[PDB]
Amino acid sequence: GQVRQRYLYTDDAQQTEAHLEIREDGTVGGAADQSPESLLQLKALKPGVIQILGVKTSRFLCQRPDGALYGSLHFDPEACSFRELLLEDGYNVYQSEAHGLPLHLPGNKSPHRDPAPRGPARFLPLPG
Repeated sequence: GQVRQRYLYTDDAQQTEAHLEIREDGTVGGAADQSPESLLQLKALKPGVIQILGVKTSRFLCQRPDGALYGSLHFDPEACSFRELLLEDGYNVYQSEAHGLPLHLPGNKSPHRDPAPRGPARFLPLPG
């Protein structure tokens, strides 16, 4: 079970049903329904650290220092690695261990202001 295939879906989408989707252009965001690009290969690097590679785009989902998500052709553990936080409540979350940057979908910066504080999006992986 070194690597598993699962779809990333969060309860935040409850307001607007959507699943994490990776664009071929390397961009990221939600989708109307479960799209092929929503399928991410969950790979385990080191105990507590994992990697995610989209099957459709064959791009490695990595977060930039700014905290934005984007697919990349090359592998970078400093940004393509995340710490898995498993809650007894049955919720799973991902965060970058490099700088402690939280994982979140892009476009969330709709407000004019940009507060430093930011809560991570709870994700519920679904069987691939």
